[PDB]
Amino acid sequence: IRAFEDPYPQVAQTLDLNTELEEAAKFDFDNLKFRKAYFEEVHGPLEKEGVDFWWIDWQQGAISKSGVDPLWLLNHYQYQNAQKKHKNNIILSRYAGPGSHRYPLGFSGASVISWASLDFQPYFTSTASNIGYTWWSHDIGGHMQGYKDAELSLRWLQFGVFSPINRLHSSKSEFTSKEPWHFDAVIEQSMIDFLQLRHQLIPYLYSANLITASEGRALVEPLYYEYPMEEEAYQHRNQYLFGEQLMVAPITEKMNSLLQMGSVEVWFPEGTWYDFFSGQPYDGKVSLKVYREITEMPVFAKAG
Amino acid sequence: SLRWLQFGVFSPINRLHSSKSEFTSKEPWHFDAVIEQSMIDFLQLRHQLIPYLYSANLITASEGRALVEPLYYEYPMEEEAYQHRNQYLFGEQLMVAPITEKMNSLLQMGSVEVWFPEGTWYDFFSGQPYDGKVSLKVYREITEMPVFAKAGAIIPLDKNPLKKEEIPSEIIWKIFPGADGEYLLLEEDNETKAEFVNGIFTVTSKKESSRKHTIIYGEHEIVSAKRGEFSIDLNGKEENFDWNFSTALFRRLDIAEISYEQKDEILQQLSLIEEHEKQVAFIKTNENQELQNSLFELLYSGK
Amino acid sequence: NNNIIKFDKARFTVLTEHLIRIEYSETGEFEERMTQMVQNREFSEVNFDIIEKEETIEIITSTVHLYYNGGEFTNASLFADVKFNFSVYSNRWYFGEKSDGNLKGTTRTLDMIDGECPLEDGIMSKNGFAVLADKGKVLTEVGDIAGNSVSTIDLYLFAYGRDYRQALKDFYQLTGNTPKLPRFALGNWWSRYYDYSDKSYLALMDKFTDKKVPLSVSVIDMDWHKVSEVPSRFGSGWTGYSWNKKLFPNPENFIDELHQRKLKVTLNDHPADGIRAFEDPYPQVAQTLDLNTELEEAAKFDFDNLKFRKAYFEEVHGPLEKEGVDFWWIDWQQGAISKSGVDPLWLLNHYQYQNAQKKHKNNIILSRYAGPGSHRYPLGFSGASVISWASLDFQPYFTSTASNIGYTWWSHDIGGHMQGYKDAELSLRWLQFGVFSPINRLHSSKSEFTSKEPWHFDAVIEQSMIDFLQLRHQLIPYLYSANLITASEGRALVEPLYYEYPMEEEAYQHRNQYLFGEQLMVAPITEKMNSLLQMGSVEVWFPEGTWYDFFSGQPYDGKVSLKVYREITEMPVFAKAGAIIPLDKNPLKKEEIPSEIIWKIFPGADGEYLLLEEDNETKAEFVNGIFTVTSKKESSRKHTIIYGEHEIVSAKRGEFSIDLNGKEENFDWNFSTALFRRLDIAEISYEQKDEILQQLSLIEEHEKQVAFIKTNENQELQNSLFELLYSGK
Ligand SMILES: OC[C@H]1O[C@H](O[C@@H]2[C@@H](O)[C@@H](O)O[C@H](CO)[C@H]2O)[C@H](O)[C@@H](O)[C@@H]1O
Ligand SMILES: OC[C@H]1O[C@H](O[C@@H]2[C@@H](O)[C@@H](O)O[C@H](CO)[C@H]2O)[C@H](O)[C@@H](O)[C@@H]1O
Repeated sequence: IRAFEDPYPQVAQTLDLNTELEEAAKFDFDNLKFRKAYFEEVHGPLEKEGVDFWWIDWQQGAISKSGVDPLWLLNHYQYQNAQKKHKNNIILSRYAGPGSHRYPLGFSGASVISWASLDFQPYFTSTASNIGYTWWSHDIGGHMQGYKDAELSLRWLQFGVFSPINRLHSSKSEFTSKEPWHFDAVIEQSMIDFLQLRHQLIPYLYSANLITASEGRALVEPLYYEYPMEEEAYQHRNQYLFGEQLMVAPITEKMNSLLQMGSVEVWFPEGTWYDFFSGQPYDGKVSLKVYREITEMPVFAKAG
Repeated sequence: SLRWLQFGVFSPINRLHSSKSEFTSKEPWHFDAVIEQSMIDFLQLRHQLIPYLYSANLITASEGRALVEPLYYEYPMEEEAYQHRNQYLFGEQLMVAPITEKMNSLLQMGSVEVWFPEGTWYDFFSGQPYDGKVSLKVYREITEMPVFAKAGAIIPLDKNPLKKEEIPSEIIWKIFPGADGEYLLLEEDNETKAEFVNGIFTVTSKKESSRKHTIIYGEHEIVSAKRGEFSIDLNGKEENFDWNFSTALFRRLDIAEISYEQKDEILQQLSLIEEHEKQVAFIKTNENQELQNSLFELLYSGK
Repeated sequence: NNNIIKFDKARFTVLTEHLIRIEYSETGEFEERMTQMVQNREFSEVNFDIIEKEETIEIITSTVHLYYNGGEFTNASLFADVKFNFSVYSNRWYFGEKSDGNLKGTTRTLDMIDGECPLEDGIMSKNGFAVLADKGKVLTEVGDIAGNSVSTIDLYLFAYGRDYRQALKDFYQLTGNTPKLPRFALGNWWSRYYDYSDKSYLALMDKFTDKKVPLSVSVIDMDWHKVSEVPSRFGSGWTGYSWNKKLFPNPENFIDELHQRKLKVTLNDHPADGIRAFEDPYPQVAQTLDLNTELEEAAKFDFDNLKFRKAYFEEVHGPLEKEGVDFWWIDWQQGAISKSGVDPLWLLNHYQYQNAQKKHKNNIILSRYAGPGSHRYPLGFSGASVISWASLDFQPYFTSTASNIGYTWWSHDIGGHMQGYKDAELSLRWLQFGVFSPINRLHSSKSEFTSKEPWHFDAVIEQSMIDFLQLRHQLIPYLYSANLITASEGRALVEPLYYEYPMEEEAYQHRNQYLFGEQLMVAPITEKMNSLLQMGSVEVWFPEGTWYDFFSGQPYDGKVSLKVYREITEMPVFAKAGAIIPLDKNPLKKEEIPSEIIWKIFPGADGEYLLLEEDNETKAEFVNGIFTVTSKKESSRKHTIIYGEHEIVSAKRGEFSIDLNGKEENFDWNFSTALFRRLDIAEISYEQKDEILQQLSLIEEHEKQVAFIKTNENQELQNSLFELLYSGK
């Protein structure tokens, strides 16, 4: 909190700063008086204007005199402080090491906008369950740099809708808005359909959320949680269970223009499986390349 | 399919036809929503052009002038009139340069090298201007076709192309500002002269009728559904189309499948650099050679 | 001591508003002695503010907040925020951590480097701060190594923002200014790793004369001494201090012959095997150092040892200096190991440079870079670069970036040293760069195939190399004046563009582009020509203003980034409107200072040039079209004036003024002539040549000429034709 800030006079009084030398209240989350002034006199007036929760966007390193990562101090203390004004409140912040699942939500940050980034992200998300960090929020469509491809944006939103959190976000570019009507009529309508589907899924998501909290079961599981002895459960990195009733195989590669369809190799466990959208059936157990138009996503449900 | 229909609409006859395949129907709704809507728009445009076509037809029959002329009929001594095989005059008021090559996916636009004869030319759809004489690569999205009109062009259009009626009950007179012009609309049982002289637009006919005339002067509808012969002074009215460099630049950068850093730098630099010659020098450094030509078309129109 | 603050075990010295010394001492004693790096901590008093509490201290200057929270220096206890917004969150220094932004400095050598190598940091940062750690030994008042500093951490925080020239000036105040070079150092040097005889060396020097190539320096490489004649029991012949008597039967006579030709003479010295029992000076060194001669005990190289250094200077170098050796080429490649912990290369450069001043005023060495402050011992010797386009393409960037750690007299092997591959165009481009570099020393490997003699090459390459070699001597007045400005004002001859244009992004995007003195901007071509154009090219950033090609007068309107094309015989060098460049009219003439100066004036603006010389200062002023020349002292010097294209005044003596408002401002350079020449040399279709010449002649409107070239299927030909249209606009 530097001397030009609206809260500076109050913080300066609380922390006995030299206002005529414009002494800054430097960031110091090791310091109880700094933390109290930050929550009460910096955040407090903004919460009184109606701010519901904090997006902690920390990128300035792991250094403190205590040896505790400032990101851990922020997530631990801000998450606790957030519970004062709202029941079951959240933060939005980067991962701060094992146990930092206690401070949801995860914020993965400034991914490069590319097919390669999207192709990593389902694997990244399900693998995080292996250290109990089950509420990653990715920038849906990618954050910055990279390149334009409306199909990439649409595939990324498909994944997002079947991810822990569906937060559309972008860079300072005039050219990277995630608004559906940025794109052509086909892309726009498909994005609107998937965005509506996210809200249709809130009952299922909220029920899974209460199961994470009470039973320690992740919403997104790698295949090997359910099928630990099946070699194929270790060979489909981007394939996952989504709650207990759905199995997702996002398409994360640009379509084959000769087919006008993208594809992904799906492992179907034993049993009869149905495409969640079309009812197309599949007899497990089998590994089978599946093809979808850019407007359609491979999501499957078992008989029953 | 869409590029072929664009050409067809600006050809002597617009007959959709196909093979015995289950897969080759020319129905617009065979295709996706973007292609369908564009095909419907071009199919409606064909019927808007029937007055112009029927008048040209009577000129073929009576005067021996083709509807579709190679450039060298009008410009026999211009070498460039022999170097643009697919470019043609369509009646006396329009010049067509169909795009007949698959789009460049990095630009999301197709292109054609256009020869612009001497004079000031306007895109018939957008009003984008071009100073002739020049040979210039022009870029269009798959939904847009290069069709051009000179300053002073007057093109009649059927206002009600869906309406079943032997002759139009309403004509739109589309006028391109910047020069005098004239158009004679020959019909089954009439002749109607539209004259544009020192900014005065006059419509007269051999026989009287209940036909309602609409006037569009550049961008703006000036007269709606006026009956009978009349004259209106357009010297007072806005000559300029809305088409502007900045809007067109943003749209081309926005659709392009290129790096966002390149989009940001081009938009910033072309906004900041004031001198036209230095804007051209900036785009001359671009590593994408086709993007250079696309940006050069916008700078040439905005010069 | 107002500018000195102690807190806990630390000491802070506010040297300038933008420079703070930071020390730690366990013993509570802090270091006042000079170090290998630091020669002077006397700076004028400055104002700053302190916030001192029980547990913390904050020092506040116009540009930085320095914080210390007590205890040992860590990334948490010692850190600084700059008062700039050049970045969003790279504005904080943490002790012991790296931040983004450093514009780099230099490195020891280009030995064995093909193209790029990593550089050390310099004191310049785009984000406005840099830390220079002093890890060196303390010196005595006379400059011997005294041992370890009592300041066990000793740092300099630079917070100059993008005032790079002031950062460098204050670095020279802290570490000592660069000394003046002698004028001879700025001419052409001849060198080759080749077993010349006295006879064949003098024959080559006389061939240079016959060929109209001026030289200032005759280097004799290691085959001057015994090599194959060294018995293998002693190790190799690499180190030597004994003339090969077959090649040099009378060394003093041979050096007298080079001196009669007005050449300065240096010998290669490989010091690392010291003075072994076969050497001519060994009996004297053995006596001085009490060596066991019957066991042939070697005087091993030991620059930590005062008696070794004295025997080296007095009894090894001394007899060779008496034969006429003018200065030493120290060629050290055998590592950084000594019992003192001081790099032997630093000991050599420090002590040899000092020793060189005994027999010659403003004498030099030639040696590799020995770390920050080693600018005090010019000249830099970059060494054994690989002969390649990649090496040449690195070298302008390398040279201008070195100014960021104050090391402004790099001498590169012009044309590259060794290995690599033959390409006469590479050799010619490398010489073009060399002529516009700090030092122009031709040198090569032991290959029979790598001589840099111009007449090694074909008649076209030979004539161009001769022309550039003559141009180097024409530029000696300009170089010598810039040299005196380095020594007195701390301004580098070669500056990166961002010294003059710190806020222009394009000044950071033209790595090989540089200012050369204050009147010229150089963009060397460092890529093989496009055979379809028969021209090489480089993207040039033209700052605001009107610029002229220094050779052709081709004009360019800044600000613009523009690809420029030149034949292999021509180099992109530019001067602003109002530039005044002195040239020696008689570059082949042997004379201590020019008897005649050409004043080359670029029309279109006011200008000024100060020619600093050994015993004079001469001011050329161009103000409202009036050109005036005045000097402190009078002389018989004859002044020639060239105003744009035309010689206005020939060989006029004394001070004078001439009005040039009446005279032709325009160069002859014209679009049509240049277009014809580019089309004529191009290896393209004659139908294309015909069409381009016809269309560009017929089309009147500039915008439509550009539209015509925009349709060309040859993308590089478009850019070449666009350069001509831009200049002709
Ligand atoms: O708050 C603005 C954004 O800040 C962070 O991302 C920055 C990014 O958008 C761009 O400006 O680059 C910098 C340097 O890499 C990033 O720090 C957050 O990650 C982002 O979510 C914000 O929108
Ligand atoms: O004194 C002879 C040369 O020695 C050094 O370069 C050597 C080089 O020419 C070749 O022989 O390879 C060795 C091993 O890499 C180098 O040490 C100097 O760098 C050079 O300037 C001399 O001419």
